[PDB]
Amino acid sequence: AMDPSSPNYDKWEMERTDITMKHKLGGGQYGEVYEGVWKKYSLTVAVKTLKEDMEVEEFLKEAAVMKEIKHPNLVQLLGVCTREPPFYIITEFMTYGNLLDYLRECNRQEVSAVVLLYMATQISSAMEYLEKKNFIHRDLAARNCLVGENHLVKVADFGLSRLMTGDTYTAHAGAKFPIKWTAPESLAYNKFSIKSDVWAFGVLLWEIATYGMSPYPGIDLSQVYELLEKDYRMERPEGCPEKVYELMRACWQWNPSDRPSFAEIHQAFETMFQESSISDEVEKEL
Ligand SMILES: Cc1ccc(NC(=O)c2ccc(CN3CCN(C)CC3)cc2)cc1Nc1nccc(-c2cccnc2)n1
Ligand SMILES: NC(=O)c1cccc(-c2cc(Nc3ccc(OC(F)(F)F)cc3)ncn2)c1
Ligand SMILES: [Cl-]
Repeated sequence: AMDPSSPNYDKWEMERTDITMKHKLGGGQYGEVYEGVWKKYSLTVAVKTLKEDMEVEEFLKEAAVMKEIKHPNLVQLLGVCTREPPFYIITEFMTYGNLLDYLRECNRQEVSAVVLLYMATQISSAMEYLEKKNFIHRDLAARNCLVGENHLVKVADFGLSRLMTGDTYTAHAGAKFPIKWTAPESLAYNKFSIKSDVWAFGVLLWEIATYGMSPYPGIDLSQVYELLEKDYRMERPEGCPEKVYELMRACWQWNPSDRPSFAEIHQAFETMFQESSISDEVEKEL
């Protein structure tokens, strides 16, 4: 099946022995994801596998989806091993790891307002692409983005809901939801769409603007929906330019139809500071 002449050929299928498997990534925070080396390229990779013994079809579904998407700001599929168990999905490795930790740990002279704007812009580009292709993310947040060289940011989906410890994800409607990132219509009506990703993007924008603070700080999960329904929204973070906060507020429109498209959001990021410096706005606000 590995030869192009074969009727069973799949360009994505790679030789398992081409990859040298190292340790589990990030202590175990990603489940069954391992650091790897793709031998012939001397390239470090991330390798997702299945744990011993119905989630097989979900895994294969993920591999199929990843074959359909290609964008500079979406984590890139490099290959799979899905002919026989154990199944692998191989992606590029991103030097600086997840964006949430990166924000919390970064040198702030380096990761200035300009860099933060670039990170937000890149994420909106990935999401504009997903929007165009009629995909939904379903769990957009800083914890699901990666950071590489020169502040490159890629959107990922690590399937965190039943891995992550703590109260980021909590029980809701038979599953685990990240309540503070979840659009109200998703919480209340189980309605997910690109517009519920827009809501989540607004929360992610707030994470960027605060260098990774936890959203709705000090507010009980039990109160989030009621507060949002009564028009409460997180306040503008310290130093946040008004035009950026306006964009956050647009993402958090109660009616999903009133929220901007990711194409509109990306355009806004390109125009917002075309003639003016984000550094100057932050300074003005402070
Ligand atoms: C090894 C692997 C296997 C699969 C995936 N998959 C994805 O990241 C992903 C992204 C977008 C989609 C699109 N999808 C559309 C439909 N909706 C419902 C879900 C999202 C699907 C999968 C990533 C990885 N990469 C990965 N995983 C965990 C950790 C890391 C990692 C950690 C630290 C440094 N560098 C890399 N890297
Ligand atoms: N040391 C300081 O002067 C100080 C104190 C508090 C906040 C900040 C601060 C805020 C800040 N905010 C900020 C920057 C960019 C931004 O746009 C985007 F979200 F990234 F798109 C939205 C908000 N950027 C850089 N520094 C600095
Ligand atoms: Cl989808």
